[PDB]
Amino acid sequence: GLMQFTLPVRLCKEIELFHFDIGPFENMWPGIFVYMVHRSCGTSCFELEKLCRFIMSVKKNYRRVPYHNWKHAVTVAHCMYAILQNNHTLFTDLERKGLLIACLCHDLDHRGFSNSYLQKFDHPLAALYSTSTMEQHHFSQTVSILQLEGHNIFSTLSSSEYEQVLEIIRKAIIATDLALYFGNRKQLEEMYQTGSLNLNNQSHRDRVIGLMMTACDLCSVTKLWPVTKLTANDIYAEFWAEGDEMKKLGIQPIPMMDRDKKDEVPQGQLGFYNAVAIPCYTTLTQILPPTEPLLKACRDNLSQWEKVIRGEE
Ligand SMILES: CCOc1ccccc1-c1ccc(-c2nc3ccc(F)cc3c(N[C@H](C)C(=O)O)c2C#N)cc1
Ligand SMILES: [Cl-]
Ligand SMILES: [Mg+2]
Ligand SMILES: [Zn+2]
Repeated sequence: GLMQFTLPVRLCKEIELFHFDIGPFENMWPGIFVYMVHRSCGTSCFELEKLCRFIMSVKKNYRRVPYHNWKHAVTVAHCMYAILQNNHTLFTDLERKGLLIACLCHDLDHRGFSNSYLQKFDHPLAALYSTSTMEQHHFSQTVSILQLEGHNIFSTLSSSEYEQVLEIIRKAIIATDLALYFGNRKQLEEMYQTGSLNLNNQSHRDRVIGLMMTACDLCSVTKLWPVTKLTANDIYAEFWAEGDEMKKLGIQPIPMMDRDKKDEVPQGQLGFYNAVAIPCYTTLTQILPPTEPLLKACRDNLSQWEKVIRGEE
């Protein structure tokens, strides 16, 4: 337990900043996550042997898809770490524990296909889970992995704390369903503006955690431009294959997933930054001022997308 995980100097410093990229060395991503848990939560929050075994079963259960893979899991967990570390005093011991795990597990056993495509294919998961289809499956997958022998990192929690953390994680993971984002941010905006927002109201905490989850999930848009751009290529690798699969079912895909509408990528990013990303980080900055660097980074990458369109790159 006197076994403080460390990183090389450049990582030890940059990991603290919102725009840290976890880099291309797959084998360093568990260490980076353990570092983040130990700093965010303590060396005491999880039995190391159980946490490492959990991490490795989570990793095994992410597929080798272009975007919705283990690198995304660990990237989304890093963003949550940076929030939790810039707003240390706002969050319960159970929230700091649960949310880092929520993020790591939030896309477990993703197949590189949208809730839409599952429903149009008529996949058994769309019959088991009518809305937030993949999101309910990811939560299901997380509980299953916690139920494996030697995997229950929540072992030491009381019957109460255990049901609380699983409930934080369940709401956390459901909130990553972007179809639910729009409603949640409208409600948080109005509540903030009418001065009615109350972090003592569990229902309100839930909504705020929901926005954090969206903000971590979308955090490719707050990175250095070359990360933002090279992640977008991975994103279109999934979207276009899905469009191909839609076409095989006899269905015109939406332009966002039609590789024949490549030419319009810059404009679609602009719409997304305006419709989702900018409002998401704007509202998050309002409620959690120290998350301002996410908003500014997003605005910078909006501006790089504008430059693409103007053929200045
Ligand atoms: C949804 C999650 O995706 C992400 C996550 C992170 C960063 C970025 C993304 C991401 C992925 C794709 C887009 C996108 N690409 C297109 C490419 C061509 C095209 F014709 C249309 C679109 C397009 N449609 C615009 C919006 C419309 O017509 O409403 C969109 C949209 N939205 C924008 C952002
Ligand atoms: Cl598959
Ligand atoms: Mg997801
Ligand atoms: Zn995700």
